Amino acid sequence: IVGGYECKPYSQPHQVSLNSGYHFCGGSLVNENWVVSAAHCYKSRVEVRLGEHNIKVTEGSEQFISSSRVIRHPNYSSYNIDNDIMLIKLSKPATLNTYVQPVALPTSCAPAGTMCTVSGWGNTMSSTADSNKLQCLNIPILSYSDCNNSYPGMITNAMFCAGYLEGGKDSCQGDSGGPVVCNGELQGVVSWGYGCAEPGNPGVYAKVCIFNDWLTSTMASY
Ligand SMILES: [Ca+2]
Repeated sequence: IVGGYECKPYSQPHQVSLNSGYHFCGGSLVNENWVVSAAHCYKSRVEVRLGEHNIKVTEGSEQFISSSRVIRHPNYSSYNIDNDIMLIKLSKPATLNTYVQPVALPTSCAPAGTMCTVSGWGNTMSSTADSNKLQCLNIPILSYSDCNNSYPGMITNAMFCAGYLEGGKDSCQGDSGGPVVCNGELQGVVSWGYGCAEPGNPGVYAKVCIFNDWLTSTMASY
């Protein structure tokens, strides 16, 4: 996260770290058994780390749970990074508590100009922010027209842009798969962009609200 601030610890208790020997992507707990992340973060098995603030220090709030299932959206495409959404089933349920709480799936698609929060342990491009401590940033949803204008013909129905076209504030490498929360619901998944925090190149997010039927049907299986 570029141009943000250190989150109040555990103020984003749905935020998880996906780990394969090291942090490589974020995700969001959506109930005690499932995490939503980005398809481009796929690995066939991952360790989900919940209850984190400082991913380098053992704080006593953590739960580390291996995945049992990693499910890419069936129509994920790297041409465009389209349908950039994945479900991770936990091999055992998470214990919900002060530090670990699921975020709700959207009851609507948030409109342009809605202010949201994005968070992660990705690159901060900053001499004073510490990516080891979960970072937070408030970003507004941009219009489809501004989004498409920034990346002509690459913005599909499954994407939205959010952030600041003037630059300086954005999600970045290592934030991928993490949440965009708007009015307390998971509206976005950190997906792609040209660079980070560059003028005219806003962040692009998977648009969770149009995936709800795929998400809930997939989670209904056991
Ligand atoms: Ca920790």
